Amino acid sequence: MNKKTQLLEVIAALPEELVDQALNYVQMLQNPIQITPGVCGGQARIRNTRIPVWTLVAYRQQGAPDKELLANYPGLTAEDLSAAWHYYEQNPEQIDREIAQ
Amino acid sequence: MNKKTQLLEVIAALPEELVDQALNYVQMLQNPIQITPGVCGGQARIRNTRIPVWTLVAYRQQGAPDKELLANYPGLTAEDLSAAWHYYEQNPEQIDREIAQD
Repeated sequence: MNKKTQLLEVIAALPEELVDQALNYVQMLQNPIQITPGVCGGQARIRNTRIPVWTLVAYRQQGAPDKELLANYPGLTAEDLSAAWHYYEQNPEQIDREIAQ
Repeated sequence: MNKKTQLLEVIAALPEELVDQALNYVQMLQNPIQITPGVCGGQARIRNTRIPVWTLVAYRQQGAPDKELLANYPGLTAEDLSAAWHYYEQNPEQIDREIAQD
């Protein structure tokens, strides 16, 4: 089956008492950045990848344009990069440390 | 204000690549067999109860037929018992340790 359809069909039959937990989970999945202890050292990363935000920032700082970053990592979107850049803006000390270490 | 319609909105906005993950999560949510640290000391239990799988297996192993379990614990369904027996079949060592004194 088509995946979007498969999920609609499941969600349409879901017990009402599970709606809140399902919503909370999918809302979490909407964030392109993920932090997971014991994955990439617990560092913030692009969701379901082994690409830490700081490595993207480091490659940019060393002169990689966005076209090169996206071309290198083929599941990566513009929104992922934009989210990485926003994460850096909100967490500059942490990321600058990761780059230095 | 309607969390069900909000859930519909968020699933429709989900990238293709995350749909399976969400499917698996929801299957876990609906599974008659639940495992979480804060209920039954992290032992496998029947959804919406504090009845561990191990207690149902112990009763079955002493000869309690399904109909007795269902009469005794009117919250349980046949799907719940069937799922308990499948869980035991898949995790026999774990359950047996829970039955044992310790």
